[PDB]
Amino acid sequence: MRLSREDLLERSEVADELLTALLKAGVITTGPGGFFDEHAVVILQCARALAEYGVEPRHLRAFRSAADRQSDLIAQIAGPLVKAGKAGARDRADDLAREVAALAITLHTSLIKSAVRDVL
Amino acid sequence: HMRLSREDLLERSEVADELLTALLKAGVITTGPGGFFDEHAVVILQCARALAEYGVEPRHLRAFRSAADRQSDLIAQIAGPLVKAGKAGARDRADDLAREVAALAITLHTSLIKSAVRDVLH
Ligand SMILES: [Hg+2]
Ligand SMILES: [Hg+2]
Repeated sequence: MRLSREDLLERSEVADELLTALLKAGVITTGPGGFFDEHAVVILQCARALAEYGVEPRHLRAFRSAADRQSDLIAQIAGPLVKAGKAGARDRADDLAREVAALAITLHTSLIKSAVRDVL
Repeated sequence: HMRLSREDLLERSEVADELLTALLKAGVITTGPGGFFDEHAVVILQCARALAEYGVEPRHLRAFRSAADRQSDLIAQIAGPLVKAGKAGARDRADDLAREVAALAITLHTSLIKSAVRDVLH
């Protein structure tokens, strides 16, 4: 959940040089708390395997760019639903925002898979 | 693999024909090159229906399609040249490597977006 740089390296099992390069290119970043999440471990492990096929850290900038733009769109769509959460006795509940976010990601992913299958 | 007629897609997705119409006219969902739908269209249609139920109209999904098409090209630039590099032994098919590579890049991209989204709502 909340991983240090050392934890990230140890769990991803990549070279420190790879991590350093992916941070330098902005491909991976820490969250608002200043630590890494489980997604970072998966990004790092996928980035290592891709580097092995010829993809440099520098080439994954395009993926990060697009993911940030997609996150903005999702925010616009999901952000309004934070206030509609079934809070119960608590003051806040973002569970519907998370549901809309997860549906939009699954939709977007399936579009990619479809288009990639086509072009190949 | 799997080539669905329009009515096969409606039956498997349990989504209304009018919703499919709206998605096709917005350009969010398209048929493959032969005029069939694939298994991914089932998921897309069902996700679009649940999104519509949260007030997100098919036309507001257009941007996910355009983005998906740009990403698909970036993945093809990587994977495309590796088609010819797959082992072609008796127990192999040459498409495998380019598929594995596409699947890594898609997994990478999915994690990036999940990470960017967690942060945009933290
Ligand atoms: Hg991996
Ligand atoms: Hg879905």
